[PDB]
Amino acid sequence: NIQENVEASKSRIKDTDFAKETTQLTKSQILQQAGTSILAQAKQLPNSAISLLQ
Amino acid sequence: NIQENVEASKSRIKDTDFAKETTQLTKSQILQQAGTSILAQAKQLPNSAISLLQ
Repeated sequence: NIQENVEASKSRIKDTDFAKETTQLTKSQILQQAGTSILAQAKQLPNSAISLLQ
Repeated sequence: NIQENVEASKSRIKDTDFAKETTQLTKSQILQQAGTSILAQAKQLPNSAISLLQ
């Protein structure tokens, strides 16, 4: 019984809430994709204009 | 006569009344089957849920 309780507490502390972790994974994936898209846009938008006006 | 009485007492203390013991045996068999079923249900789905969450 004590081993059962100890393992339950250890899971409470150290184990991973796969629901929360998968949600975080998807959020991080979308954040990285948005960052890459923004970087791709802002690589050309604020530089190629200088060449264009000439 | 004394031996008859002592044998009756010894049977009371030691021998088993097959009704109670067979009832207990059937109850324990049912408990074992129920525990096996609950373990089988509690073995696959609780851990397989996270794989579908992936």
